[PDB]
Amino acid sequence: NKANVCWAKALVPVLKTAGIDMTTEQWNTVDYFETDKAHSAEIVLNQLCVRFFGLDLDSGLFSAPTVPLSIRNNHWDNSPSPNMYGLNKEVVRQLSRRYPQLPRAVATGRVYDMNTGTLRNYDPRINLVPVNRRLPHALVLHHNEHPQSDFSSFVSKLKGRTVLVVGEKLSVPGKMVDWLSDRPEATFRARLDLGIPGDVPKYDIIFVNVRTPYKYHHYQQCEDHAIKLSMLTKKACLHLNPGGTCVSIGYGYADRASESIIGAIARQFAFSRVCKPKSSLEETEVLFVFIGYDRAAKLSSTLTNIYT
Repeated sequence: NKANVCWAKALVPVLKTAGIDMTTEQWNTVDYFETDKAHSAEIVLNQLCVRFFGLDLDSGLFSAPTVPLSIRNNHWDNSPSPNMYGLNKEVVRQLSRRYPQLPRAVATGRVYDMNTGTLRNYDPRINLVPVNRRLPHALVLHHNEHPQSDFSSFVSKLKGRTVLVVGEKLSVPGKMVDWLSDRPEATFRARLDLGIPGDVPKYDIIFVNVRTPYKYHHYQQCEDHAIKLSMLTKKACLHLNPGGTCVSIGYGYADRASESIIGAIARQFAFSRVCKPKSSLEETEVLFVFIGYDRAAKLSSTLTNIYT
């Protein structure tokens, strides 16, 4: 759906409107570029917008109708469509009152360092959080290295007979488990960057056992995970028996894409909860728990309590 190939090529003319010309070395700081995976050009544009200018796309910085970002035949491209992006000079003028060197940054493809108000060359560690965004929940400021969590016990306690585990292998005592992964021993072997295959069956429980590494900040970890929520967790709703359950590893919804994705998933289930079991030691990691698919019968406040 939102992940398609050639997203980096499609972004070249968009980024050029802000003076940005990415080298291979700079593209390699986008994880899916280095590993050659399908991605959303919009999520990547948002990531680069924060890295370069300290503002996310909701600032309007790229809202001019200059270059299309379109999805055609599983590719991102610049074919005509209403979904157009480009440096918006009127927005730059408005922001320059608060950020006086920002017009120079967007003319020359330099980083505007939000900590100093001065220009820098590209480094992904300079601007870690979009200063324009009202975060829906508190973020972890002090992350530590911990052993990986083991969610076998959690899934075993869920109600349901059939389980689809997506991502890394997970045994679930007492249930019948199918495993979707790009590993050779998977039940269904597929590239996970292309999402849950449409021909996968329906299940009582889907557990998205997929993690994203912490590199610079909770915000980075969340935005890097958003595409996985879009291609895996969001597609789980097509693969659930009536009243079924989806559980997914996540990191909250620090970024705009994750917030939209999680909200859309939650509206399809009777109950939505965030849980942090005892085996989950990494400070940013949570489980999103969606109970009662296609049935009727605080998320942000729970995340704030977990992450404060």
